[PDB]
Amino acid sequence: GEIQWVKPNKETGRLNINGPTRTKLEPSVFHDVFEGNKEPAVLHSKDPRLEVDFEQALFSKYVGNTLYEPDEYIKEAALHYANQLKQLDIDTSQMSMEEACYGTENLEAIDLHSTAGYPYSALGIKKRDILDSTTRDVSKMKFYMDKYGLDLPYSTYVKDELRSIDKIKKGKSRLIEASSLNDSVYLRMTFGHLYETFHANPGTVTGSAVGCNPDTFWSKLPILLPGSLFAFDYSGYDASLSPVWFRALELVLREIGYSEEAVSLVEGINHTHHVYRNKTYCVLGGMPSGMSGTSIFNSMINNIIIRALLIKTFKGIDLDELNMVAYGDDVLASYPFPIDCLELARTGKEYGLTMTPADKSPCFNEVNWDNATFLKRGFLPDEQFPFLIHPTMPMKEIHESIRWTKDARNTQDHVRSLCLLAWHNGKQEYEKFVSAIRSVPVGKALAIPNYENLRRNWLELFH
RNA sequence: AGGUCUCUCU
RNA sequence: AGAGAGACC
Ligand SMILES: [Zn+2]
Repeated sequence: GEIQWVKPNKETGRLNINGPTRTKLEPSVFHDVFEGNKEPAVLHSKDPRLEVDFEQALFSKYVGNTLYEPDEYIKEAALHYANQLKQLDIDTSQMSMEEACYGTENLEAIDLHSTAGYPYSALGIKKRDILDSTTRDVSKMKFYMDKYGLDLPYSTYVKDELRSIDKIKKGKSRLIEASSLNDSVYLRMTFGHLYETFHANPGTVTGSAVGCNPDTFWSKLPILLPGSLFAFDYSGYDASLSPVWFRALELVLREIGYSEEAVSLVEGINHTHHVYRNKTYCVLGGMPSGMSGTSIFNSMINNIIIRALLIKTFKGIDLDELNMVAYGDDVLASYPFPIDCLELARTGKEYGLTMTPADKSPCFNEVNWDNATFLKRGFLPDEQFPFLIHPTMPMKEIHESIRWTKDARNTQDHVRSLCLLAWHNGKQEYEKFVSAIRSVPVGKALAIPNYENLRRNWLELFH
């Protein structure tokens, strides 16, 4: 991704997009009970903790673009993945606006508390005044579609969330690039059936884990991913995508039978305009963060990427022996023989991709079931039933979460959610967690799940 | 203040 | 179905 220009909103004629300036996160009653280093992300250029210019840091993620058109390896990768997708029989026909607005079995209805985007946010029109769940009304929608059209700018807001200390010093807050309601609708109409298919079929046919539930999906993954594992991390995956990967996405969509009218929506993703505060800017390459379908297209692109990297890096790769699942940039993959990611990362650099070892060290060490992580969780076989696999979230990350709150009124829900994550680490660690919670008066006031009930509820998911 | 999953409350 | 929360990407 690369920013092509920046202009004042007077010159472009766009309405200003202002976002909140102060965090909703304050220390919780557990802030001193548990260790942690994270704090709310810098949200304002005048944050005292900054040690860099804020807006420079905000847009450094756009590292540039290298390739613009597919080479042989990317072509073969794209075609191999699309062929794999054929066995899913995706309905490449346009989904209805009513289905696209109000939802189906495998596609959530448009969230009515998520923003409407440009220009609706600026001119006060609310999503509640245009869509009605009881009515399944597309009347006003069709109007505002005709009124404001498509290819509207994405509205840029900084994300209010915890971040590590180095990321606060360095200004590295994350951005939400919220699509406009009209483009959500058009994208959900064009690809909603594909979204349905992916959501219902997390695994190694889609190559996607969007829609997975880790409590149950973890037990499938060692069977879906036989052989030797490989994985690695990206730095700034979304922002580092060169336009070649959106060309490659077009290859995939066409080969599984999408119309050229549908395939043509991809250039509107590759080339996007954003309003942040009082400025407009153009972005060439790079996936927009808050687009309808961001995770699914990131995940498909990743399937193209891993295949290409394999067949360009090594001789004799049989892509039919690759197994992988991606959630956006996060990837876990396997192959009958070990894969050297040091060499994959070298090839990745040529494509404009920055790939680093999965263990966060400087060396690409072996990835096995005992150290692999996906969606930040490890893999722990149950002591009683070793075919059942616990997704294990590090207590360190749960410790960081519980030290802060956005509304202390829901302390109960917050602690319960963390408990549903924490018990997978075992009885002793869980009871150490609960004891620490209860060492504090608000802690003795909470209904806290008992470990044996958690375990039994999880076992029952498999019967 | 984008999605996915999970939980909670009418 | 209506309101909320948390985690992850
Ligand atoms: Zn432009």
